[PDB]
Amino acid sequence: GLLEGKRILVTGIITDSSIAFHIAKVAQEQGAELVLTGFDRLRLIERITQRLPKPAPLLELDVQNEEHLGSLAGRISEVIGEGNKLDGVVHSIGFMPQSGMGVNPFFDAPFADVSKGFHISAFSYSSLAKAVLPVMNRGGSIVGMDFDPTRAMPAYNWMTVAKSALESVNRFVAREAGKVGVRSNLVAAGPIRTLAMSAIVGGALGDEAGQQMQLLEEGWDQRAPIGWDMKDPTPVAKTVCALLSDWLPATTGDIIFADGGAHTQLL
Amino acid sequence: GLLEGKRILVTGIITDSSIAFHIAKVAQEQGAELVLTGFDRLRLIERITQRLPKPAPLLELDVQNEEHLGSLAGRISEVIGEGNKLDGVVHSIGFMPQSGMGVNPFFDAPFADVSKGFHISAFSYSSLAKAVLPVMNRGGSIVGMDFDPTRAMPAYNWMTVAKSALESVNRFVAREAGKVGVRSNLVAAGPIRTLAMSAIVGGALGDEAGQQMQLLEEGWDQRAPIGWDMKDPTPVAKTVCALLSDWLPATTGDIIFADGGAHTQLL
Amino acid sequence: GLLEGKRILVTGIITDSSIAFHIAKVAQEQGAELVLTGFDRLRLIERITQRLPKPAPLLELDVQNEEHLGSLAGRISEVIGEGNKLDGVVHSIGFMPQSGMGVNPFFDAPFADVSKGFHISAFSYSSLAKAVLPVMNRGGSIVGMDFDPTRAMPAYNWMTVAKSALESVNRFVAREAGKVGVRSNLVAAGPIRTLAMSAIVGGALGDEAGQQMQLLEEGWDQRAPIGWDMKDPTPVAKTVCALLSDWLPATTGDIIFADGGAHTQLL
Amino acid sequence: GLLEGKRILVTGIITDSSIAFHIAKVAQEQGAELVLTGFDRLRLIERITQRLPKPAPLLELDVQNEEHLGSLAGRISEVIGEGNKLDGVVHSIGFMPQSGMGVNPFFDAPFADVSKGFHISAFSYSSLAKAVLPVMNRGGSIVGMDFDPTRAMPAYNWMTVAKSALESVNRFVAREAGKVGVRSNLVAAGPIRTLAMSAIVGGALGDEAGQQMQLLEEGWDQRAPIGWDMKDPTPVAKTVCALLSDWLPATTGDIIFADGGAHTQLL
Ligand SMILES: NC(=O)c1ccc[n+]([C@@H]2O[C@H](COP(=O)([O-])OP(=O)(O)OC[C@H]3O[C@@H](n4cnc5c(N)ncnc54)[C@H](O)[C@@H]3O)[C@@H](O)[C@H]2O)c1
Ligand SMILES: NC(=O)c1ccc[n+]([C@@H]2O[C@H](COP(=O)([O-])OP(=O)(O)OC[C@H]3O[C@@H](n4cnc5c(N)ncnc54)[C@H](O)[C@@H]3O)[C@@H](O)[C@H]2O)c1
Ligand SMILES: NC(=O)c1ccc[n+]([C@@H]2O[C@H](COP(=O)([O-])OP(=O)(O)OC[C@H]3O[C@@H](n4cnc5c(N)ncnc54)[C@H](O)[C@@H]3O)[C@@H](O)[C@H]2O)c1
Ligand SMILES: NC(=O)c1ccc[n+]([C@@H]2O[C@H](COP(=O)([O-])OP(=O)(O)OC[C@H]3O[C@@H](n4cnc5c(N)ncnc54)[C@H](O)[C@@H]3O)[C@@H](O)[C@H]2O)c1
Ligand SMILES: CC1(C)CCC(Cc2cc(O)c(-c3ccccc3)c(=O)[nH]2)CC1
Ligand SMILES: CC1(C)CCC(Cc2cc(O)c(-c3ccccc3)c(=O)[nH]2)CC1
Ligand SMILES: CC1(C)CCC(Cc2cc(O)c(-c3ccccc3)c(=O)[nH]2)CC1
Ligand SMILES: CC1(C)CCC(Cc2cc(O)c(-c3ccccc3)c(=O)[nH]2)CC1
Ligand code: NA
Ligand code: NA
Ligand code: NA
Ligand code: NA
Repeated sequence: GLLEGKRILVTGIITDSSIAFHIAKVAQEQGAELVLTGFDRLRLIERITQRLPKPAPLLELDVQNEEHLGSLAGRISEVIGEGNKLDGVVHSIGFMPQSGMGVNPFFDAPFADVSKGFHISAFSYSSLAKAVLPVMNRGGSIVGMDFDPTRAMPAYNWMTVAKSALESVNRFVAREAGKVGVRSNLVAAGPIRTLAMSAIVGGALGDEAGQQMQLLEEGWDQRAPIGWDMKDPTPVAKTVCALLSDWLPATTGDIIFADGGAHTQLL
Repeated sequence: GLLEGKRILVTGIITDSSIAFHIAKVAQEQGAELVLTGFDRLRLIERITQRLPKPAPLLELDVQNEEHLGSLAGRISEVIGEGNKLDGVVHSIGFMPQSGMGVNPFFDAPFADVSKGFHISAFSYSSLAKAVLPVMNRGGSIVGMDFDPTRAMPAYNWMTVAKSALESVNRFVAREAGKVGVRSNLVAAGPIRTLAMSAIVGGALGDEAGQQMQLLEEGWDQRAPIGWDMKDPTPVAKTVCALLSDWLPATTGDIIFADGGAHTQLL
Repeated sequence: GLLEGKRILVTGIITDSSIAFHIAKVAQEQGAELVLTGFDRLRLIERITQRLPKPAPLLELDVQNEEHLGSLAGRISEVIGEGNKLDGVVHSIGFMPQSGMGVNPFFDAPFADVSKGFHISAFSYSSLAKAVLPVMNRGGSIVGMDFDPTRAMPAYNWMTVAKSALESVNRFVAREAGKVGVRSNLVAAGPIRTLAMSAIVGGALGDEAGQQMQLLEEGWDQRAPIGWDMKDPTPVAKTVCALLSDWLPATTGDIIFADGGAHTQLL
Repeated sequence: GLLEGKRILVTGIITDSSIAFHIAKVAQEQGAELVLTGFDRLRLIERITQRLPKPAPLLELDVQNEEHLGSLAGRISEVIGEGNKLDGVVHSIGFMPQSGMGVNPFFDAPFADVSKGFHISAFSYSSLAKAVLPVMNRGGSIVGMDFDPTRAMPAYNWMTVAKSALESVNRFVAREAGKVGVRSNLVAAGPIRTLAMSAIVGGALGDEAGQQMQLLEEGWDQRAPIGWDMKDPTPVAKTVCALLSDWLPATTGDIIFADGGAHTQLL
């Protein structure tokens, strides 16, 4: 397989619609041996991870918890063996309180909420890299998930700002990881119908945000020269696996778009 | 003059080498009537502002202080008159603790420090816009200061991340300000020899950062097709005044480079 | 005025809807003394230029004609006086045969047609600069017109490719012009209702291109935080004059957007 | 292997240092069955291609020759079998006469030379796609070679302009190819020590271009977080194969950087 024998840490599974669930599924199908992390609802997460193709141990990780981060390498070493290291790490983690993403006015998001969203969505890409690099092999690969924030848009609001920050963090992570022969890259995915995204369709964020999301999705598939299926996470998972593989060995600090080509077309 | 009769708020003066000091000087030379804001050391700041071409009132503003922000419009109205509004606002504010900018490893900056730097350097562009827009005229202009963060670099570290966030914030400020006919733009300046920058030359951040800064500055002037004089803030001040004027009336959400053209040349 | 006393060459007037007509009008209103150039239909152009604020001299210039280019500096000197020099030059020239812009398939444009369009629309920015620089003052400014080609789009086709080339040419012109103290920049304008653009509305390029143009224009005004009026060339003309002035003295090799901010917003 | 069973056309082999030679070598090692094309020196190319892992058929293709292009699909079918189709196509073709790339002044390149270089280096990406798409499978992939032209640089001159045009062409090829389920992308490679590049080191383009090339290459390896070995084309070849594979199925109209991460770092 594409990832035969590689040991890969996958963060960010919470449901079977999580992008990270599909990353993990494809990685296992491609021969990878996974370690998974979960935040908060560990019992619920294990129910989900048992439906992956193969067994994988689950470790707790709250990226705001410095004790979790400081112990993470040693906890990984306990499960993969002290003499073994990881070849890949996937950051598939994001959060922004409703005040910063949705129908609340952009100007009205309190700093404490934006700061928490920035912590989880952008700063933690650096935190995770710092925590895992001591147990990563030379030639390894760190991959995070992005949503193209080059231009402003309805509703995404401060999450857009967090993604812009994340892209900048990735370039500095690449500097540090490169010293020990590890690549760092983001995959900028088009919109994917997770459970939360289905709730937006149903008006959970507000009817206005629901209309804006539909407008975005229809235009995305239209613009994309090869189309875009929001209900199919597999192309995104495959692209992450491509970056975890040895087939893009000279790409780092970079952003690879798994978006149907939509961002290359104006209309 | 270029700004004849325009009422403009200028933040960010702390020394006579502050970029904002030169923005204020050129604006006054061009006919603008200024309101100034200062942070913390008001007595020291007034000593500086008395050396500007013309008198200007000074109001206190700590952008982390929500009481200062909430009262700012009314305090402006008290000095310019209740029936009058501002035509221009300049954000020339930045901060990052030494743990996030300098020789400290990128991975070792504590979140609390990065969060404070993000608050002052990026979030506050939105906070200031929210505070001032109620007292801004249609046709007005908000301008902030940027340092091109498209690529990573030595020492700038988390300030680079804050600038990447600032660029994203600017695009959302433009959305909001556009509703009431106000433009929002950043000026990406080349390196300017402020007092703090002279301290880096002298090794205050560390000899390694001093060498990196010299390497950056020499290359900047070399790359720039028209050269770059770090000891001359006037071209930057003029560019800010251009954006405050009525001569770029269809530019918003954007970044104008006052950098000698350096960013357009690889070497 | 903004351009008081400056001597400026303006290419590209063919009708009173030409962007160059409005550049010339605003520049004269701001005190510039113009030299105009015209291609082919010189008698028609003279009739149009008599509608400008002030009568100005007209020189013939076909940018594909090396004799016109080689004689241009001397012909300028005959108009402005021996020993006098230009302060500004405006390139407002474009062309693409119908095989390369419109409803003809992208793959079906013959090379000879694309080459001619590349010659007039991109290569000639360099040719014009070479021809005029010997009679330009230090501190001068060369400005060309762009339509953002970062993303592909319907109908614009090989003209998009020519604009991508033009942006690259501009960065090299800036290198050469900077040696003699002259800036070079492009203004990326939103869509403007010239007579030819009105013909597209009327279906002259085909009903499909008419529909695509309407879709582009409606979306442009929607996206632009300050709106976009295709029937108002004045904001574009003002922006060109800003770059011809002394108020952006550290910007070269660059692209300034006069587009309502539309390119900074996804939707 | 990564490309098991795929039928792939590879243009651009002239020496065993050609990037296309290494693309072909890796593709064969990964199970692809190749059709090769060669320009002009067919007997010399045959001698080179016999050094590949597996003997492969060679077709003549001058991309300026419309008869070669119009007959190409039928000639491919004669080689692969009537009814069979290609899965991948590699454009690894470039040319610029010495007047347009080297030490000759940018302004002094004659149009005829720039036009020829534009024809071969940019227009032909579209010509090749038009010629091959009728014999490409759905799910196929077209890949071309790029050198990042976002910023100007010494010596590359009009070849930089051709690459800027090529990137724009690629976005339009993606539009057309997407209609039949085919992706189109470019790989932006760092500098590779081909025989011609070795000649630059030896001063064949002039001592000044030799010095500029060395400065570019030393800086490239320095900037790249994972380093850059100009003498190792394999990472570039692997990246092209990644795009020819099924592992980046949602990327089109795009540019993937195989450059060590250098373009993401300022210094
Ligand atoms: N869904 C899309 O349309 C889309 C598009 C592009 C990018 N992305 C990005 O993909 C990533 C995964 O999102 P998703 O759409 O799969 O949604 P998701 O809700 O399934 O995944 C987000 C994950 O982040 C985790 N997380 C939140 N706070 C955390 C913390 N303190 N510590 C550790 N983990 C924490 C959640 O538990 C969850 O597993 C995010 O970065 C998201 O921004 C999503
Ligand atoms: N100096 C350069 O080389 C350079 C280059 C490009 C951009 N910039 C930007 O220009 C702007 C001005 O910086 P400068 O170089 O003139 O330095 P400076 O130190 O003179 O100005 C920074 C200002 O921010 C103010 N500030 C800090 N915390 C604040 C708070 N809580 N509330 C209000 N104001 C606060 C300081 O009091 C000071 O007046 C910053 O955004 C900086 O990032 C500087
Ligand atoms: N109209 C828009 O929506 C729009 C938007 C953005 C940019 N632009 C650009 O603005 C510029 C001016 O276009 P416009 O819309 O005013 O249309 P226009 O037709 O009025 O101007 C184009 C000019 O190019 C001249 N020209 C053509 N071939 C020439 C040659 N061989 N030598 C000299 N001059 C030659 C024509 O005579 C004409 O004066 C062009 O670069 C165009 O691409 C136009
Ligand atoms: N060498 C580098 O540093 C470098 C870096 C980035 C990108 N590239 C690109 O990689 C590609 C391959 O270049 P290379 O460095 O391997 O050099 P090369 O000389 O080995 O390959 C260029 C090829 O183009 C072919 N070609 C020229 N005119 C042609 C025509 N009329 N019809 C068909 N083929 C024609 C030549 O025969 C040759 O095989 C080019 O696009 C080049 O711009 C090269
Ligand atoms: C209305 C809107 C623009 C439609 C597209 C979506 C895409 C998207 C991005 C994104 O980062 C997320 C996300 C954010 C935080 C945590 C988990 C997931 C998402 O759900 N959806 C973002 C909102
Ligand atoms: C070593 C280094 C890259 C040299 C160039 C400078 C330019 C620079 C940017 C900048 O934002 C600032 C700045 C930051 C925070 C507060 C006040 C000012 C600065 O001093 N100097 C940044 C550091
Ligand atoms: C259908 C379409 C995308 C709508 C927008 C227009 C904008 C536009 C650009 C442009 O460069 C021109 C142009 C091109 C060549 C010569 C003179 C003018 C134009 O008319 N219109 C281009 C076509
Ligand atoms: C001096 C300079 C900037 C150093 C780096 C090289 C990189 C490079 C790109 C490139 O497109 C080529 C190329 C161009 C045309 C035909 C075949 C190959 C090259 O040889 N070298 C280009 C020249
Ligand atoms: Na589509
Ligand atoms: Na220089
Ligand atoms: Na609008
Ligand atoms: Na390096």
